[PDB]
Amino acid sequence: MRLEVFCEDRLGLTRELLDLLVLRGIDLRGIEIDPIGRIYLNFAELEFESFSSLMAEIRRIAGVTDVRTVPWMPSEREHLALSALLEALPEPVLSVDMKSKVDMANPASCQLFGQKLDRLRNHTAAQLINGFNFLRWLESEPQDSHNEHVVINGQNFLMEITPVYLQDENDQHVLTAVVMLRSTIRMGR
Amino acid sequence: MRLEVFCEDRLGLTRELLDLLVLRGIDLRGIEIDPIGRIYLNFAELEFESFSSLMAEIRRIAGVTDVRTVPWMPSEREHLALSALLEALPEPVLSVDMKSKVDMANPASCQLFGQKLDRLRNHTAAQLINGFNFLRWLESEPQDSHNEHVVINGQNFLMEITPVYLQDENDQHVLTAVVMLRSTIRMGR
Repeated sequence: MRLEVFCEDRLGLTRELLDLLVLRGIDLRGIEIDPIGRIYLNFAELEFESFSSLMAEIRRIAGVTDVRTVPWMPSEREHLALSALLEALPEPVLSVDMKSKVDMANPASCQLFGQKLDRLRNHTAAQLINGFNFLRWLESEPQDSHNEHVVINGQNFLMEITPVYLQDENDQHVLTAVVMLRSTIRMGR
Repeated sequence: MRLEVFCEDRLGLTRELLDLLVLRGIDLRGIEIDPIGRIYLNFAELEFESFSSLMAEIRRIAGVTDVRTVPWMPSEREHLALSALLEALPEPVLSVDMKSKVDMANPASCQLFGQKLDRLRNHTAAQLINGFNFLRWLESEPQDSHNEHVVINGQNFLMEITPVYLQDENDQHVLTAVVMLRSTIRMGR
């Protein structure tokens, strides 16, 4: 949850806000400040009730002119736009580290394997996809991308695998051979 | 200027740290807390003599076990790791906003359209790719992905454009018709 607090230029206002979060059982994840007169607050979802009296309570603080909920902290905005677009990808995307452990994985990567992100992230890559040697490839210090054909839950896909940053690991896409043929026909004069 | 402060889990530390910076007149922009027990500070540039005094006084706050400058906030490390996935993707990827203006684009895209990313961002999608009404499709309130065969600089592509989030634009993926056949031909062995 992200709050934006509008306030005048007053001594001690930021402290009195953090005290208030502490009094109320709320553990702070982030606070950002705009010199113009805005304070953003990051903490875990409140239930609706604790939420509304808190807003009211923040508005009573000396120097606060207004509060609202906002979709992101200034710090989150761009990396959330990046995540959104990668999560939107209609087919499986997912990244792995140097130990080939799954890191980033999109919704389709989850639905195909039939599991939520946090279990899926517990896997190395060869545990999820039969037929390829991830760790020996990532050991290979790779230049180019790799294309392999794989079957996953009895389904034909093409898997492409590309190194990431020096070698901080790799990311890879999967495309259904069946979806490709249906979709290259999405032209029929 | 960014610091990382390691600290024991003691009541009042974060706020005492905030009081310190308020009092030294430090132009604090951001704090991020690491669920472990690490606090990151982002503030405007200090002269060297003050940065030093600051870091010295911080290391003497009770319960602080260390302080060090760091190149990035966690949010910024996250942004970097997501930019790196996007930029590694072998084939063109871009996103566009609700006016179909280009927001992000990977190097594969910069290379295709022959423009550095800065300039790519000046263009609507229909200024870069013929044979698709991007803006019209955006105003359709699309739910589903769309595939279109497009020709870009005389090279044939299958184009999949997908809607992003609570409609904020779209993700575009272009795959060469020819690399696909080559890959599905290789898949035969």
